[PDB]
This record gives sequence, C-alpha cells and structure tokens, in this order.
Amino acid sequence: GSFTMPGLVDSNPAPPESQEKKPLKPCCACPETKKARDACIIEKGEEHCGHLIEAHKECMRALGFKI
Repeated sequence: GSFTMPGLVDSNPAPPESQEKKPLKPCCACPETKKARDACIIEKGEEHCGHLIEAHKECMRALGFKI
C-alpha cells in the first residue's frame, strides 16, 4: 500500500535546462577563460566569481574587447 500519482506525469529533479547544444562556432576568442568563467558563475554568481571575471577579463581586453 503506497499513495501513487496516476493523474499526471510529474518530472525528475533537474537544472534550469541541461547542456544539450554543441554547435560549430570556430574562432580563437579565449575559450579556456570564458568557458572556465561561466562554470563558477553557474554555481555561485558573477558577484562570487569576479576573480573569475578579472582573470579572464584580461584575456578578452587583449583582443580589443571592451573591458
């Protein structure tokens, strides 16, 4: 004897989307730095990860990006 839920389908517990996109966008615009930034920002936030901005921020400024 257990309750059950046959009036719906519900879901599994899940993020605000999961990684399901890997398109070809070829360049040299600091992948390591950008990609490594975002992982901290994902988890904590830009406010907790702006050492992860500043470190990577360099890398883009060198390019003539607007830092």
